[PDB]
Amino acid sequence: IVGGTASVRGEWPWQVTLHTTSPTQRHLCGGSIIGNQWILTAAHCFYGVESPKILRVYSGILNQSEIKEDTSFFGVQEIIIHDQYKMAESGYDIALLKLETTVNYTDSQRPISLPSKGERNVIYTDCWVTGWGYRKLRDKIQNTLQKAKIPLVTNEECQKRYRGHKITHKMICAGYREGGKDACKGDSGGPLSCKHNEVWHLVGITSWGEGCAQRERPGVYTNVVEYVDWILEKTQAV
Repeated sequence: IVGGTASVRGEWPWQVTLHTTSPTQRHLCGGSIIGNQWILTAAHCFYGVESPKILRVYSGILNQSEIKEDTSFFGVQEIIIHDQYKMAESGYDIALLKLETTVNYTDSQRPISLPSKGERNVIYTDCWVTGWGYRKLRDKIQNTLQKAKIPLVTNEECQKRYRGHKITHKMICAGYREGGKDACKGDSGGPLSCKHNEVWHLVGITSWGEGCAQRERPGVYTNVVEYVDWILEKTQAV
């Protein structure tokens, strides 16, 4: 996160850090708890991941320093990538992780509500992006979970800023015209969380952008409300 500040412990209790153990253990991406066995994240995070066996999900974390060899984690049973996904910039950048065990909810770890098809009309004015990603374009993963408050921009405006791309209705953009606050490398897969009528909703998933926090280059996020039917289909037992 560029231009953000340190989070308060437990203020984003749906945020997880997804690690890979290959070749040695490191943070791979962010994600969000949406159900007792389910994390919602970005499909592009799984490039070159050939098995869920190398993944570890940690919940209730503020500082990466909390994660040691003796720290409990959730194994991943299954990676479900949207079948239309090809790459982040073409959309469909959404994946589910089915956990091996269920999360016991607590003040430190609990699910975020999905957006309602009914709140598509709502003007979300209280939106935050969070993660352990870079604080500049070439940097490193941060110890403390960062947060930044960022305004949504209309799809028409976002399209004007990305002339070589198609910004579709399945994407949502957020940023300041002057830049300075944005997600960056390592924040991918984490939430864009918006507070409306005293309830937090998972509005976006951090997906892509040109650089980080540049002038006239808003961040691009998966528009989660366009995938609530997909999420329901994929999380039902069969």
